[PDB]
Amino acid sequence: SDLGKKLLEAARAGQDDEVRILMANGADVNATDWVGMTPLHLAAWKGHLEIVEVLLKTGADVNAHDVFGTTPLHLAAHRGHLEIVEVLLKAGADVNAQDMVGKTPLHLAAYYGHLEIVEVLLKHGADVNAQDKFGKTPFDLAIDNGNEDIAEVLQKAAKLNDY
Repeated sequence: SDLGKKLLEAARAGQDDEVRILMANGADVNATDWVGMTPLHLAAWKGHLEIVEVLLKTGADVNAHDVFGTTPLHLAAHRGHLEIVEVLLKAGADVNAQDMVGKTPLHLAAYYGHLEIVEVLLKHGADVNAQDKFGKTPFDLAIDNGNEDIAEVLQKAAKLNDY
């Protein structure tokens, strides 16, 4: 319990050596903080690639959901961490996971303007027609935020899917 708390703190802070020390001493790799986030959540969100990699290699739950229903892939998509998105997907991240209001990682990547992540997600089977609880698709969010390059890529994928 104490090691897990320290592991969470180390993962958030990007302290690679502390993370490994704690893991080598039995720290629960899937420990959760007060909002249900795991070391993998925090390292993925903050862009700490090496910590993500060691966590995944050692068996961390790639699709753990926090209290908001967001997964590590959601979080990497939010902050635009492309290489982390790729390793998460290779480790089995659910490309179409939905948080508590129905948002998928594609929603987040489209809204927050991360074009490359959008393309990678689509390539891994992201649902271009996914609607959140308010009926918004990723395309709607790109349009709402004036992310026109992303909107075009999403339109292309939808036109392919519609054939």
